[PDB]
Amino acid sequence: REKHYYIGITEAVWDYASGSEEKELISVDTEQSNFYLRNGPDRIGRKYKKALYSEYTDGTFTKTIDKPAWLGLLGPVIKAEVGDKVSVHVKNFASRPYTFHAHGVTYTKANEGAIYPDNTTDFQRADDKLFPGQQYLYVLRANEPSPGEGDSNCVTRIYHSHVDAPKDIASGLIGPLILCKKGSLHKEKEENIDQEFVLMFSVVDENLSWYLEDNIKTFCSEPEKVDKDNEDFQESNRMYSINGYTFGSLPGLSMCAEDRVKWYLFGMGNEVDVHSALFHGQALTSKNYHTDIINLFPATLIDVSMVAQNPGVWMLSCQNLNHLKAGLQAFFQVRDCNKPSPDDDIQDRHVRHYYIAAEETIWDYAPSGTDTFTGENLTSLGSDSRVFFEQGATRIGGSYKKLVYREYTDDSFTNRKQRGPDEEHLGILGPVIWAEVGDIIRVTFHNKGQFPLSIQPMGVRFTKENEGTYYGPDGRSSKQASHVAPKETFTYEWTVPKEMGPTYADPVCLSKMYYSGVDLTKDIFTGLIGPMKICKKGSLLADGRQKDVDKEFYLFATVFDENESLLLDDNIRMFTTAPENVDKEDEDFQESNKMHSMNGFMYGNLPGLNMCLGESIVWYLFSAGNEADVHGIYFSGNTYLSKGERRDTANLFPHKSLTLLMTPDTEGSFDVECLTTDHYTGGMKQKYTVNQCKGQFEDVTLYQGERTYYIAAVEVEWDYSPSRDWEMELHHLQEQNVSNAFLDKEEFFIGSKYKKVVYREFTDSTFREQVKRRAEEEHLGILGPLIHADVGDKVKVVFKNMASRPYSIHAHGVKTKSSTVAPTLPGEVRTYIWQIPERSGAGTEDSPCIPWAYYSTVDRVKDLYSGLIGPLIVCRKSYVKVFNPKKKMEFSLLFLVFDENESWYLDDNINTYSDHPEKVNKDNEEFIESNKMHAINGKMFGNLQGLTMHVGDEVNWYVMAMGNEIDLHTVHFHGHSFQYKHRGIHSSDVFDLFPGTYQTLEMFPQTPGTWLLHCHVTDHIHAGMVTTYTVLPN
Ligand SMILES: *[C@@H]1O[C@H](CO)[C@@H](O)[C@H](O)[C@H]1NC(C)=O
Ligand SMILES: [Ca+2]
Ligand SMILES: [Cu+2]
Ligand SMILES: [Cu+2]
Ligand SMILES: [Cu+2]
Ligand SMILES: [Cu+2]
Ligand SMILES: [Cu+2]
Ligand SMILES: [Cu+2]
Ligand SMILES: [Cu+2]
Ligand SMILES: [Cu+2]
Ligand SMILES: [Cu+2]
Ligand code: NA
Ligand code: NA
Repeated sequence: REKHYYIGITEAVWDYASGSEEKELISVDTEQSNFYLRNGPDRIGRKYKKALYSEYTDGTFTKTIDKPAWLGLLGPVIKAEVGDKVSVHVKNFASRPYTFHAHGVTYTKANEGAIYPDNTTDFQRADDKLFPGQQYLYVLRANEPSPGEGDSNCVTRIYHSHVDAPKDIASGLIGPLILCKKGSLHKEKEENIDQEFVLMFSVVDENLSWYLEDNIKTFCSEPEKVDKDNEDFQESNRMYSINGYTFGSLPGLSMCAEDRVKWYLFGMGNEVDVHSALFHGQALTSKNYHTDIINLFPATLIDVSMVAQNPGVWMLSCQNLNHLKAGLQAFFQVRDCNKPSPDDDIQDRHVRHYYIAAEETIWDYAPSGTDTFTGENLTSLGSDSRVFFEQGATRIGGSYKKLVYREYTDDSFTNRKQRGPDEEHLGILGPVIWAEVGDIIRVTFHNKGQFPLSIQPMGVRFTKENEGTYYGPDGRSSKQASHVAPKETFTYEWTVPKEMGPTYADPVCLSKMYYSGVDLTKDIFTGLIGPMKICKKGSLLADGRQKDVDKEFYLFATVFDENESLLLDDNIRMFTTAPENVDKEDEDFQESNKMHSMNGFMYGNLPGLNMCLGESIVWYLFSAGNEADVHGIYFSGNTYLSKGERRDTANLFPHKSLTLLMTPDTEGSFDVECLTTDHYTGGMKQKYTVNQCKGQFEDVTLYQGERTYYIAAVEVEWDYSPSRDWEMELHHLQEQNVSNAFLDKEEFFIGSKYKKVVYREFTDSTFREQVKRRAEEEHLGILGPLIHADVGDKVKVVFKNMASRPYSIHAHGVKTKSSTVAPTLPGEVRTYIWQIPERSGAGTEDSPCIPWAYYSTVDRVKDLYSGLIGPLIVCRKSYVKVFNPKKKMEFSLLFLVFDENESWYLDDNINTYSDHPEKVNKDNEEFIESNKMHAINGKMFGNLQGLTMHVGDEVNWYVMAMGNEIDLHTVHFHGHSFQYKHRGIHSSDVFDLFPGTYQTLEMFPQTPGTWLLHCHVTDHIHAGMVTTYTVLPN
């Protein structure tokens, strides 16, 4: 079915906050909104000149088709069904060159609308740059896997300009393309769906817009003291918005109770774009799983479905606490249209009544005064721990006055419900609030602190009179529920209707949470946080434990920002010997109050994660905070299942929660730790213990095949950019000069070459011949050799350390005989034995082959960054049936900012490479930045080669991330979409990666060309995390 859209690009002034306040917002005052919104001498305000896409009736562009009010600054909605040919007539009426570039969809090289080194010429680069007054017809076909069999009828894709994509997007050229299964549309709207909304969550950065200078000229009434480097000024140009509406100003999100709604969501921007969308008071699903928070990163694409309930005005907010207080909030309205309630139904409903007080403790984040992993004193000189535990003149130390939720037996708040051995691990968390689907939950909350507080659940149903957070206008008079003053008591009633419970496909119990909502951005960090567990009807025993489960554990990961605590002033007075001298604004004082922790515990002090070999364990993980809260919680020694996928590292973000199923199969003391580099260093690491508890057999676990690999750690000179031709050509084509902070030696920087240590394969146990890398492995770059294994194998890794200090080799996923990994000393060879049982391979919904990172354990952080990293691929044991071949291609991609500041080889590289090493200050911020190498397989700006395939190939891409808080990587392939999970049931062209995320993506190349492959985060594209792959004709 052939379709036509006419879309025009025009400059026009956008108003980020048409609506004012008026509005009563979560955790925002006049000051905070003025910061971003108010015009001044040095400040632009809320109106910016932007370039926007608009829809026209005709190839003449003589009249507009009106955008829906809620679309805001997004371009008009394009819809396509599988098999449609879509012609997008685009004309540019702005003052600089621009394009139209589509994600969901198949285009030839002449129809891509993106400029980069691709060996194309003339008849083919006309799409890539549309000057002022130029016009182009973009021919798109909905011919990839499009939406998968496990995807919704309609899914979210995007389009945007791609001259310099990040700057063009920031300028305002972004819109939605909704891609649907044949033929789910009627009159351009999905059948049996009452409402379709599209929302972009973005920190729209007007410092990056092309129109920044134009906007300084127009709105700054004195264009003098404005240093554009000024941090406070840059920040005032960051508009924390949905569809370009800030501070509750998004209009037109209305619907009726019982409406079947689709929300098409995406994130856009840079590293600060860690979003956590909450639709307050509503019940959401995605891919037939219950969702409570929707996380969105740059170019994250997702769609969710909901049936609107509970007539009223409801908040849509980002729960990234930094974003929330910068105005990222909107309202939507659910009207009572007298549509019929499917009035249910439920028998033997129970009341779960809890008695909970907020009260003061002195919370010690590490009672032993040591890092339990190393035995070291936390305040020992030169240690990383000392930053946080040092106590003296302007330094609080390891113990803080906190406010904490605590369970009592009754309404007199006299006798604690004492915390069992099962609940010792809870630590700082309040008691678990649990319920089954159908139940009523009552919570009698008594405030014994000096600040007003509340209880706000995430993921149960409350009437407006029971809501824990205040905002409006939404027709509420009484503040009682949202403001429980210092000696008052309030009894909350919430309910648990089935839409708020697990779906068919979900686990038995969902992890959720509750917290104080009087001021969310301070209260949680004050300590007012606890777990909630919501379960299928009939699944719990009388005490709340799940039926076929031996133990249940709750892990809350966060950077506890004591600077944000309500009690920061009491603590300054109580704990510093010189409170008058404390400057709260000092960066180093701030850092010292950031306690990187798990349940309030740090550096191995978390007690009570103890269990027996073979027991059935459920882990409920969750987090809260801001963009610093990107967590990869790694359980060494065991894997878990979740939604039929096997992993050993769970990614968390603000307000995210997960349920993981584990049956531990080896005795010992293991690490549960955050892999995120800064967090591990900062103390976010703990022990869990698996004990025998009886006996009994000597030797019973799975080995059949044996494979042996000879691998060494070799010191090597590594070049992140051995050519600069790709980079320079990209820039010629964009018409931009621009310097490079990472590669330009300047006066005294290192450049692109660094001494690193890397894993390399050898032919036998003599280690006299390095394996010569084939053409199909050229792409590996810094990665170690592919280690392949089948379920049931034993893998012998014979490891030689040919480098200058101790290192090791260990894999995620894999089973070993003990919890300790032996170091290999320089010149020593050591055999490591990796068992590959069923639990180290695909879960029932994984593709047949799954990737696991292997890495060194001696110093997790510094060994990674020094260069030791590689892919272990584990495949399901080969079926007995197969008659003929197929022709399978494998590529492994590692998205990582190599921080050469943390390399063991930094001093050698200072002395070897800078023209004047005397001049080098390691604490200088510009030098630090020069050594952050933003790469794919340790190569930048198109130097990653060997990604070559043919039309009709079957390709597995094994994508991986590791690293720091900042290593959020959203992997986008131009020219093809991919699929994942068993049988390629899900489809996309952006895959979200974080430290410890590993995934098989299947691709079926069909359009020839040379295609861009890049992370979609602004900072990372600009810094070089980009290459191409080439699809040749059959
Ligand atoms: C750590 O070191 C200091 C000595 O500067 C000492 O006062 C402190 O008690 C030590 N603590 C532990 C738990 O070893
Ligand atoms: Ca082109
Ligand atoms: Cu894109
Ligand atoms: Cu956000
Ligand atoms: Cu929920
Ligand atoms: Cu973390
Ligand atoms: Cu940190
Ligand atoms: Cu990235
Ligand atoms: Cu693209
Ligand atoms: Cu791109
Ligand atoms: Cu960067
Ligand atoms: Na200015
Ligand atoms: Na502003």
